Formats: sequence, structure tokens, C-alpha cells
Amino acid sequence: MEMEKEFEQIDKSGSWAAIYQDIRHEASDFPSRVAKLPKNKNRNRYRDVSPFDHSRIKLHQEDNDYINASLIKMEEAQRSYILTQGPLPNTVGHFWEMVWEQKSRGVVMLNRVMEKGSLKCAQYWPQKEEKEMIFEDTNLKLTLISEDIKSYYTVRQLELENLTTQETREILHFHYTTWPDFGVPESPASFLNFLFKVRESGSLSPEHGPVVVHCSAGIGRSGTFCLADTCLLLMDKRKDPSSVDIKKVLLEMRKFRMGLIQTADQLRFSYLAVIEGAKFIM
Ligand SMILES: O=C1CCCc2nc3c(cc21)C(=O)CCC3
Repeated sequence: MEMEKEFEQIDKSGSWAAIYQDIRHEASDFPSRVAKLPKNKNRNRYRDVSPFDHSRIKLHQEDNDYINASLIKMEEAQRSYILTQGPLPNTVGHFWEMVWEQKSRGVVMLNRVMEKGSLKCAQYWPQKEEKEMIFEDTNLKLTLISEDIKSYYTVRQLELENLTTQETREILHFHYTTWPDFGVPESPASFLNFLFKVRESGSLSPEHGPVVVHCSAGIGRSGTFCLADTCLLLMDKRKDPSSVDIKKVLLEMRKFRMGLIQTADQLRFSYLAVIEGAKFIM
């Protein structure tokens, strides 16, 4: 079926939970043996969210190459994304090592450091120009260059320096700051505006390594971001945009990381975002 009318048909019939459970039943199951080794227990935020072995990102280290991160490679759309958990106190250096080694231009953050009174990820970037951060375990230096605070999101320019080679690179930090503590946003308008700002920066384009996107577990809000982007790109590329099937795209992405889209409300929000976004594109 088309999307917008399939949408009203699920609303009128109140069957979002049944649609979402079908997706969960059909999703791929692949091994995640490296994630479950005992030496990696303090590298995982949640025991039930792990990268598949076949698609995990490997650090270029011979001691321990493990990070909770996955490469989602979308062949028809010609887009790649790295989805990862919010960094932990003992993985902030690994996180920036990955950003360096994979040649990423942008980092997309969809959570606040504290939500619901609890810490959802480490404070992994510097907050003042004159107070830079040094990650001694991976030999990297990170400096805040500039910061632009808007009503729904903040963009930061960062400098990452490989202290071994003295090479430097500019990284863009795109921070969506207004996702509610419970539920999903009422309108997709500000999320779509944010997606378009990431696009316009070049961070999603083939001349850079894959964008790094995270929330707390790296599957819910993060899944919503890459699902909406890929679906909109396919609607631009194909002769028949109504052929784009958001459930099929989501199942393809779930071949590369488990659990993408965590609730039936997030599924409905993803439909809403693609539907509204397809009208603005033209
Ligand atoms: O933010 C939105 C909402 C509607 C869809 C949309 N499409 C475009 C933009 C922005 C948005 C741009 O600024 C450049 C490319 C076209």
C-alpha cells in the first residue's frame, strides 16, 4: 500500500502495536559473540543491545578492537551510517578513535546527557574553548572551536587532533536537544528541519566517512533518524515514490543492527516524518 493512506488505515483501526510486533517477529537474528565476551562487559551500556559480529565497527588496535557500534550500509539509497550507544566513562576515548579511523565528518546526538534524573551518556566533548580534552588511552585531543545554540538544536565546531601524527580535522557536532523525556514529539517539523541541517553540512555525503549517530542505546531515536533519511532519499531516486515501503526499509536496516525503532510510537512517528517530509521536498 501507499504510505499516507496505510497510515490513516492503521490509525482508524488502532493496530500500531500489531504492526510493530510483526516487524519484531520478522527481524534478523545474527550472532554477537564478540560483544558478549567477559572482557567487554564495561564496554556495553545495556546487556540486551549488542552489535552483530558481521557488521560491527572494529577499532584499529590489537589489544581490544571492540566498540558497541554498527555499520548500516544501504545499497539502493547509497548511504552509510554508523549507529552507536552513548559513550560511557570508559569508552570516550574509543568513541573518538572510531570517529578518526572511519573519517567521519559529523556526529549526530539525539539525547541530553541527563534525562529522567539519570545519566544517559558521558560528557564527551568540551564545553569551553579554553578547556580542551585529552584522551590519553587513544592519544587524541579535542577542542571546542565555536557553538551555535538554537531553539531545538545546537551545532558545534570541534577540532580533533591525532597527537601521534599531529594531523588535525574539523568535526561537526549536531545536537538535537528537545526530544521529550517520555514519548515522541507531537509534530515532526523540528526533527525534519534538523535532518536537513545535517544534510546541508556535507556530513551525510560520499566524500566523507559515515556519519556517527547515537542516543542512549543507539537503536531508538537513532533508528528513527536513519530510517527517515533513507526513505526520503529513495522517494527522490525512484520513478514511483509511492513504491517506497517503510516497513521493508526498516527490516533491511535491522539486518545490520538489532532493535532499530524501540516502540510502536516511534514507528508511527517515523511514518509521520516521512509523510510530511515528502511534501516539503517538492
Ligand atoms: O526542513 C525541511 C522540511 C521539508 C523538507 C525539506 N526539503 C528541503 C530543505 C528543507 C526541508 C532544504 O533546505 C534543502 C533541500 C530541500
